[PDB]
Amino acid sequence: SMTGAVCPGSFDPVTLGHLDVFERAAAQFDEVIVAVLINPAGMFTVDERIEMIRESTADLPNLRVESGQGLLVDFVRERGLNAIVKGLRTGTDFEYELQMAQMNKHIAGVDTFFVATAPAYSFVSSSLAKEVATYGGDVSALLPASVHQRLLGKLR
Amino acid sequence: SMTGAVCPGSFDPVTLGHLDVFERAAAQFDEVIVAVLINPAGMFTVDERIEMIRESTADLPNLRVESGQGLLVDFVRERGLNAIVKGLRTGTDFEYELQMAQMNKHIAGVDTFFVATAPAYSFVSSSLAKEVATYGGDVSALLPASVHQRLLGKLR
Amino acid sequence: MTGAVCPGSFDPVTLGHLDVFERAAAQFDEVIVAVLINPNKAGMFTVDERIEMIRESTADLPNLRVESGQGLLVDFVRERGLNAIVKGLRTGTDFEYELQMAQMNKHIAGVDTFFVATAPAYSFVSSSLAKEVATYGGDVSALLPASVHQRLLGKLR
Amino acid sequence: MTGAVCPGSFDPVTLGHLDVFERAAAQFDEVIVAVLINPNKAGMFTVDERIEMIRESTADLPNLRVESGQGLLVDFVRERGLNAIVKGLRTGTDFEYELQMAQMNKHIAGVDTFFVATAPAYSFVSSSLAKEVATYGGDVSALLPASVHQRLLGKLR
Amino acid sequence: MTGAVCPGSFDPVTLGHLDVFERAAAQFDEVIVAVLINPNKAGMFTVDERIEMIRESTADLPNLRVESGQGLLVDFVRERGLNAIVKGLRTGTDFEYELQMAQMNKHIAGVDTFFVATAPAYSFVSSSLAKEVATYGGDVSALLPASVHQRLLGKLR
Amino acid sequence: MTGAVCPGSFDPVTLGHLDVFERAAAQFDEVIVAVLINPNKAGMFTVDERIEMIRESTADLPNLRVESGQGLLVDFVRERGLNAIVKGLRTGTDFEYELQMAQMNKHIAGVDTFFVATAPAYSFVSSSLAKEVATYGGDVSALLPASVHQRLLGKLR
Ligand SMILES: O=C(O)c1ccccc1C(=O)c1ccc(Cl)c([N+](=O)[O-])c1
Ligand SMILES: O=C(O)c1ccccc1C(=O)c1ccc(Cl)c([N+](=O)[O-])c1
Ligand SMILES: O=C(O)c1ccccc1C(=O)c1ccc(Cl)c([N+](=O)[O-])c1
Ligand SMILES: O=C(O)c1ccccc1C(=O)c1ccc(Cl)c([N+](=O)[O-])c1
Repeated sequence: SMTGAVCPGSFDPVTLGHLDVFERAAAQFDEVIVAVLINPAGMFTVDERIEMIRESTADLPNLRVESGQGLLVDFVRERGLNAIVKGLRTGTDFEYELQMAQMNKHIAGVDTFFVATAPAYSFVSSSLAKEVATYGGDVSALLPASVHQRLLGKLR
Repeated sequence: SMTGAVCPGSFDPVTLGHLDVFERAAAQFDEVIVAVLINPAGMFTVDERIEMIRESTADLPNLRVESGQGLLVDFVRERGLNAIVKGLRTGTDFEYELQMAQMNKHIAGVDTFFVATAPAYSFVSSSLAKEVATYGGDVSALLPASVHQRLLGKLR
Repeated sequence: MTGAVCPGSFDPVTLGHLDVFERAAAQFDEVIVAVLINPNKAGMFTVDERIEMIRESTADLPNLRVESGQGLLVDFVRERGLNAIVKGLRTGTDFEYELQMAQMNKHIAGVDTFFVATAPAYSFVSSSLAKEVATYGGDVSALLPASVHQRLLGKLR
Repeated sequence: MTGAVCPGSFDPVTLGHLDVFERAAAQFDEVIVAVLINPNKAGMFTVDERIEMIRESTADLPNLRVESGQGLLVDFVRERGLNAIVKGLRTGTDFEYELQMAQMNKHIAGVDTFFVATAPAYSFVSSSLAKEVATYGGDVSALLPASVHQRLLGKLR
Repeated sequence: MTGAVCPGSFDPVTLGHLDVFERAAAQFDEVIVAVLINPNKAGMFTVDERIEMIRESTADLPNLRVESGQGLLVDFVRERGLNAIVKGLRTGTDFEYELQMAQMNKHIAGVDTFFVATAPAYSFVSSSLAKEVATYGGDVSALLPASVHQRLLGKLR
Repeated sequence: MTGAVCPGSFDPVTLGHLDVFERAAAQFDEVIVAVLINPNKAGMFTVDERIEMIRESTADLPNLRVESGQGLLVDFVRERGLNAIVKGLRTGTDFEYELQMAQMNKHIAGVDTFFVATAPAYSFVSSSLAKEVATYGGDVSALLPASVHQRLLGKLR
């Protein structure tokens, strides 16, 4: 009766699409850990990204956020878990991710569960949101309230 | 601490690919129910299919098998659950299934978790196994031992 | 004057279809919605029923009209002095079978096909899936036009 | 020494199919076109007719022969002392369904499958789409082998 | 009255691109080819050069004009009193990445995108692949617009 | 005599690559494995190292030889009196970027490309993913040829 999953990504910044995945993971596993990737060139620092996710998931009691580095399967196994949950928008997303999933299962016995993203956000990604905002487009309805204002300031 | 998922399909007959999904589901949820579809023209009767799955999952203590009919989301919700787990082989599998997943979430709040099939069975399906066996090809390594002998008798 | 044909079986018309109609009507001087009469496979609604449901939902599009069609689509298109088809695409897989036919239509009759990307909210709906779910009791009121939902429940009973 | 089988129902053979035959014949010492018949569902054309259309279009390929068969393709191939199959592909879609059979065929009989990207001009023309379009009067005269076109119109009338 | 913008970097324009321009020009009263420049990364050709190659290949399309721009495409489109974009697609792959931008563009500015399946003969020739192949001496003389080919060889040498 | 070229960077060669080599060597009279020298992007192993690893793993294929290549692939192929390329495909997405290049190669030089479906067991392996996983400590001994694994661990240290 002690199930759990890791939700990995760069989350730079977290989108409503990502939040939806976290909420859906947290509804089906006893414990969910969001793993924010540290990579040796982002718009937000790892601490900022972690902050934004915490503010948006405060209503999820069984969820926590941490930074991670190195092999994802090492992160997962060091926390006593062996499941990863990720959202997918399209069939080519699946193709990219299936390779990694099968590799992760092979080298460390860690399984991967995919969820279809909510339809209203089939077209949102952190990068497209950032690009559009940079050139003055309105992305307020695609980012959580926590994120949107902080994104404004970053470009200002 | 009471999580659970439904694994649906026709399973006519169950393959090593399907068994792999069941095992992977049973490792990550407290309760797993395999739902064998009843449809008003199969090679195996629903009771036969149920039998074959039970024989192959006897080492999975938190798994049970039932027949189901009608809307899948009704089956799931009547058992107090709200998650479906299905395997995917390819990106077009994803496309087909994403539609159904989003519809199921919309009409009944039931979520769907997909897993990538084990690589060794990327090409197995119940139908191709049956077709090849019908024309005399050897499909013994693709079906569980329970199924293979029973499939022989069915064509004999 | 410019123009396009929006073909389909529309049995029944979905909110996704309506989105396509509106986008076409916004960009072409005239739009004809062509409702396929399939003499082999009949569906849930008669073609007259399908036409009235579409007309109800497109009452505010003065440059769009609705007609039944039969047989080769590119003949229907050409006979009306047009040579463009507008269709929705929900995903990459829609693009695939649709692509072959688009190529065929261009080659056999010089008729162009324009695809538009479905609105995200209704991307998973299809006439077939809406009917299947409704038949077995599911709630599809948010996925179907007002012109359709109540009529749909009636045919099921 | 080397050899490949090019299988299909070829009902009728298309320009795409012929492209594949030519490319296979260029790269293997011998090529057998296998016309695979379903003994249960008669197609548009009889086996004799399918073979004659293919032979008429491949008269310039001296290392190619045409034979019919049924049942497991890998048995047809191995009975000829071969163990390669050559087929065309147009899309990622095609590759996905063909990959399954190719992997199965390798698994059960050790038979390899080589895929080739078909020439783009006529790749979209499948046997079924051509028949469908021709059935409803579409002009497919430029889209099919000369050995096929009028024979196809003859059947339809 | 009606109008569409056909956007791209066109570095260089391809036969595929030109197919799209022609089809857009056939179905809309006016068409603007938008040559969108990255003010940070200079391509192979300058803006003047990109425009000249396009104009040379579209001299027979009287309702088409060519203009450069930068930044958000939807701003370029709306500043011209338009709200449609026309682009080509070759694969389900293309449609998937373009669907994202199309949906974003509809969301932020109400601008529609119409996709057309490009003519199959030359669909595989992208600007980048042509440049790559030409850079290493591959014969691309039959695969590119006459306004482009020797200009491209000139740049590479 | 028949023949084909199996091109790649093979940095390092995988069990998937070896499967392709073996299948090619079984069906063509001669096979040349062409190891790309990329003067811009250097990799983990030198080309001489890559060649010796492949030679070790193909020691029992007498009709296969291994050579370095640079520049346009179809020149390498033609210069050796061949006009066929054999490559592996793992999925529908591999088919997509590979398809464009296959078309290009056929058009600019008349060189055919044959694709073979990867064996299922190793479908998720790629040189890049194997290196990435190995760098960060993961266990890839079952995914790589004997000629490679120990040498790989050496370069990482
Ligand atoms: O898993 C890998 O292949 C990998 C290997 C090297 C570096 C990154 C990763 C990686 O995939 C990864 C992605 C996200 C996160 Cl959150 C983490 N993490 O924190 O451990 C890792
Ligand atoms: O869910 C649907 O859309 C549906 C509607 C009508 C009939 C079948 C289904 C269906 O998808 C389904 C599939 C498998 C199983 Cl195991 C069940 N089931 O037992 O409930 C249903
Ligand atoms: O074009 C075809 O291939 C075809 C040939 C026979 C019958 C149907 C069609 C066809 O695709 C088609 C589809 C929708 C409509 Cl709405 C019409 N129509 O009204 O003419 C035709
Ligand atoms: O063909 C190209 O497009 C190309 C042009 C420049 C440089 C590389 C290539 C290329 O694709 C290629 C790839 C692998 C090998 Cl192994 C070779 N080769 O050895 O000649 C070439």
